[PDB]
Amino acid sequence: LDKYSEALKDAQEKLELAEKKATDAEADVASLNRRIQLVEEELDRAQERLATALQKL
Amino acid sequence: LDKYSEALKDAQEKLELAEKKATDAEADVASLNRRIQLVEEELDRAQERLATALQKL
Repeated sequence: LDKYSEALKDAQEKLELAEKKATDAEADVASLNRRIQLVEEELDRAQERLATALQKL
Repeated sequence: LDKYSEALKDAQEKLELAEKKATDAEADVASLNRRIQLVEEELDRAQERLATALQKL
């Protein structure tokens, strides 16, 4: 029981940690997703501003 | 023993899956970091092209 309980608390700690590796990686990708959405939106707005500047050109 | 063994196979599988999720979340952090950087670089390029188009304008 202790071998499984220990393996379990460790699987659970590893799980909480891995969940946090994922949660933090998720927070980071989410931060990045917000950045890609904002930057890519600016890429497109800059590209649109550019298209506008070029069309105006 | 089974409550813990079962909780363990599940905590352990959840760990492999949380670790996988972390792997994928991190793969996505890295793939997005690459993409965010690509949109930031392309944005800087759109902005440089915009400054250029605007100067040409």
